[PDB]
Amino acid sequence: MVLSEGEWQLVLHVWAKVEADVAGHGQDILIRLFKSHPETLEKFDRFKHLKTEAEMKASEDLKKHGVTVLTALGAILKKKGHHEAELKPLAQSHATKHKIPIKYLEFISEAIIHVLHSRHPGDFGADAQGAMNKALELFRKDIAAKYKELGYQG
Ligand code: HEM
Repeated sequence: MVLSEGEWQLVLHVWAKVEADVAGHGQDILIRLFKSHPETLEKFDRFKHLKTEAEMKASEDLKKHGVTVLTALGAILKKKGHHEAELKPLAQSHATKHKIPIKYLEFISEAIIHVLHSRHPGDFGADAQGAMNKALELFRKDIAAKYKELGYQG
């Protein structure tokens, strides 16, 4: 809810490692999300027809959209919680157009933490993970607040 400057630096130190291969991370994150939570795939009319992990990895539009995800997320994270202006277009389209429940943001957050671990075994330790979780929690909480502002979600 408030992160220390140290936790923010951990988050941004890790994020520079994402920005080194945004496509790879975005792809992996989306695939982890769809594998571990197939219900989220159904929300993508563009991808719902991708079934094996092998198909997802070969979809360049899935990879493109991972880039879309992560660059939007990275913009937010670089604001270190001063992200109201960035969240509202995101909350607006995910509440009202995509109709994404906040719970699915929790799933993709777990997918992010997981993919960060498999792509950075020695870099993503307990501290950075604690920090990244706080930052994604703050993100989720502020998105949820923005949902209710738009009059949405339980
Ligand atoms: C870190 C969390 C997330 C970020 C930063 C993010 C960001 C974005 C962005 C930038 C777009 C493109 C513009 C827009 O439509 O708003 C998008 C589209 C979309 N998002 Fe997300 N999203 C996140 C989580 C999720 C989750 C978990 C789901 C569904 C389970 C979802 C469902 C969708 C859908 C269906 C679209 C339209 C996709 C398409 O055009 O094929 N989002 N998202």
